[PDB]
Amino acid sequence: MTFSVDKVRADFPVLSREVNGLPLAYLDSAASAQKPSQVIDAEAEFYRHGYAAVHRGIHTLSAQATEKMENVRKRASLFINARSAEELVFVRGTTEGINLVANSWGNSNVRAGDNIIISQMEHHANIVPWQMLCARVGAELRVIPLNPDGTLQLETLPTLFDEKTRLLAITHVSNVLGTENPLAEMITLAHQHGAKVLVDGAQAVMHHPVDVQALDCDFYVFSGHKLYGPTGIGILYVKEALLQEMPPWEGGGSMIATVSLSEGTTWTKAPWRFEAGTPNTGGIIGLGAALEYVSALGLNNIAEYEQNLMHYALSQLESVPDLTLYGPQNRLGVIAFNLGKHHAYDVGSFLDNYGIAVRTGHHCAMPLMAYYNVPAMCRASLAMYNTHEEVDRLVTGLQRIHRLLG
Amino acid sequence: MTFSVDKVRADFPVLSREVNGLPLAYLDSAASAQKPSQVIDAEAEFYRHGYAAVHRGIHTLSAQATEKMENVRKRASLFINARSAEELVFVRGTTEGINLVANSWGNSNVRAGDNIIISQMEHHANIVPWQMLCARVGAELRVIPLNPDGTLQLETLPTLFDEKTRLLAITHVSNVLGTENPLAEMITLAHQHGAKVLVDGAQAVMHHPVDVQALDCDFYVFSGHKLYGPTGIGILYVKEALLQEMPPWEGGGSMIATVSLSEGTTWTKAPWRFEAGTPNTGGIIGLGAALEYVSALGLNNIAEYEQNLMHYALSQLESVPDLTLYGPQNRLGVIAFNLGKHHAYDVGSFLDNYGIAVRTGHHCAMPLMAYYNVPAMCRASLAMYNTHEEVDRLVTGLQRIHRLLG
Ligand SMILES: *Cc1c(COP(=O)(O)O)cnc(C)c1O
Ligand SMILES: *Cc1c(COP(=O)(O)O)cnc(C)c1O
Ligand code: NA
Repeated sequence: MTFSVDKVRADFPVLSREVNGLPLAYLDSAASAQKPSQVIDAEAEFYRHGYAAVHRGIHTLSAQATEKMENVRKRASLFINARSAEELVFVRGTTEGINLVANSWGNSNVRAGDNIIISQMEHHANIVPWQMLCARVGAELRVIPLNPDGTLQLETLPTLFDEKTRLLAITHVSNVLGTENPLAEMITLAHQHGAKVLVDGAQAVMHHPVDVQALDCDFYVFSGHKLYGPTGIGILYVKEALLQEMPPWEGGGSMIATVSLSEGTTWTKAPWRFEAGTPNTGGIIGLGAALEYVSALGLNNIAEYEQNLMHYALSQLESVPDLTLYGPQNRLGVIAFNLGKHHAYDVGSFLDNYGIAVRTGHHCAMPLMAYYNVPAMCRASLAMYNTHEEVDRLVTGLQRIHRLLG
Repeated sequence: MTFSVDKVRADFPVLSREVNGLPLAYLDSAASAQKPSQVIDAEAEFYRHGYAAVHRGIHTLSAQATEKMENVRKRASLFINARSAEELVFVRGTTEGINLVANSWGNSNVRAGDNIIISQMEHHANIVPWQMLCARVGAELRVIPLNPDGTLQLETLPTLFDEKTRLLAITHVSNVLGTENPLAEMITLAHQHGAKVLVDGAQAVMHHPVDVQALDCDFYVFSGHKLYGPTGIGILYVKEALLQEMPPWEGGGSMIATVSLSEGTTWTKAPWRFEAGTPNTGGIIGLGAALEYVSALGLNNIAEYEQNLMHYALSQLESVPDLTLYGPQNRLGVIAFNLGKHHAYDVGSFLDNYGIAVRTGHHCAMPLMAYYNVPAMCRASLAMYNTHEEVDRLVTGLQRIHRLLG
């Protein structure tokens, strides 16, 4: 199909690991992705040969490290088709990026009596910062409800948007259900009210091309460690016209223009105004390598392979007795499920005993669990390095668990 | 002396680098330290063989990664002699740790009409968050002034501490002058007023043992990348009795106990309440390795070597014509200087042309520069892997620059 999963897997050293004496089947990339040698080695080589502080130090290594950091900002901006590299801020991850927007933009744009709209499928990262903001300023957090099939009940939007709505904060792809929301249309509607839209893209950017100009979203966030990259780094994109007006959030070195203890302090320009103190330079270098690696494979090639793998898994899972799936038939990336009346914790423990890593619990989406009237679900991630054989192991494992515990 | 600089240098791959065709002399560890292979490789090996999401996932790799992360928290806590591992919070760095205190503790404890005390030698990281807090709540930022020798004018403390003083925020070791402040005594005085004390320890923890119980500081912060460790990780220590009362700062997954869109959200216990979303697990593993590496060398051994190297450099620098040094004779770690009437930028450029990396500019301490009536200084860092020969190269370089540009 162009894509070769065996060639890709050869780049990921963890996929040779054994677990409990058995070949690992790592079906938990939606919690965090494994990293290819190209990414691991790019960061290690930077530490071994090129390391220095950044912030445009006088000397050669610092100047070169600074250039590498800004070149990754440019590469990230092209990856999401931002108009400018200066629309991207380096953060620790999706979570921090949402908190930055909620404090810097939210404190200046959301007032007492206003409302913000989220959905019932959001991850806690795209819930709690908004609850904190609503409590700080006296605003209301409104919620788009779910349908049984895991899609949003969009017929409720006329009831939720009004002349006090300032922001829609919405997931691109559900980390549990795999639902992809109709962002472009939702954003058109939000903008007709003058509301802005933040998109939580943490489960989208690894599965297919993402184009923030076509989406017209006002903010977009994602995390490097889910995009086959190092931990401790993520991206916040903000339209230039908004970002230029935002006040700083964290204060300290590098985000100032002048500091005076008698005349006060002035700030530098965006995006550097939002990056206080020494950045995670090693993580940035590794993120650049991850973007290069993913672009070289091709996100449309990845999307084709993953979609065929997902279709195969859904077909095979029909032969598991008493299996409940949650979410729509066209899901991306993740399959959420429960087996009979067995606790997800026990199902996931048996799968781990078989060498198969899935996630269990509430997946940082307690309101979603409550919608489905369950405390927890299992979740298998089917990423670009996973195989039909691993899917077969999952199915056989569930069949064995059902027979043993029934 | 026990310590062997040649043995230590053999662990640091960057110190073989050439710059401008010449052997690198890296005298800028105070901006960021080089890392030994043990640290680089510990992080790489974790990514190659053990990588998974943390937060106590069901499956083997996640459970083991979670245990490693909490074991590093325990190792860090023993390194600074905290009473408990649960008094330490993982942050990106010193800067973020100060911002966390300034928002979470500062918003709840500093009111209109109150005052906070800093010093004129602080880094911007230990200035700007407090300026932001003072502007948010209507409090006054007071300043301990400098003496000409780079020490604090402690006779002013009776004028600065009063019944409205809530916090002293103070550097352990100046990043420019190398002054070590008399923290234990200053903390006793602050506590007599009921004020708390945050210590900025970013330039202390690599030079000698640090014991927060003996200091009795209420908060202590430092950064991994200056302690021979990866970027993107640092530590905030807070006394348990204070930390347990502090509200969360960043919101999202992992820091909640329950999330409801109708009944609101409750928080988990400290320190995990302060760690929202996926942590920088790779950076944490690397920080654990850096602490192990430093402890194995011995901080009293490091302190002896560095102090002998500093004494040698100060003695040799007497033979540089028209050299101005800033700070006290007993400085740690850094030598700040200007050469004649030459701009620091030009001096540092010639040194870089000789293969010698120093920092130039305001060193994120504009109020300190202004105290000395200069726009900028040069700064040479003399760390545990630097040598007498590198000091000799610095001296010869300055002599050559003086002769060429005079
Ligand atoms: C992972 C995830 C987050 C949180 O990202 P972090 O890297 O943990 O900050 C937010 N939203 C979704 C949909 C996620 O899958
Ligand atoms: C480095 C430094 C800081 C800032 O630390 P980051 O790692 O850049 O956040 C704060 N204070 C002092 C004294 C420093 O040397
Ligand atoms: Na932060």
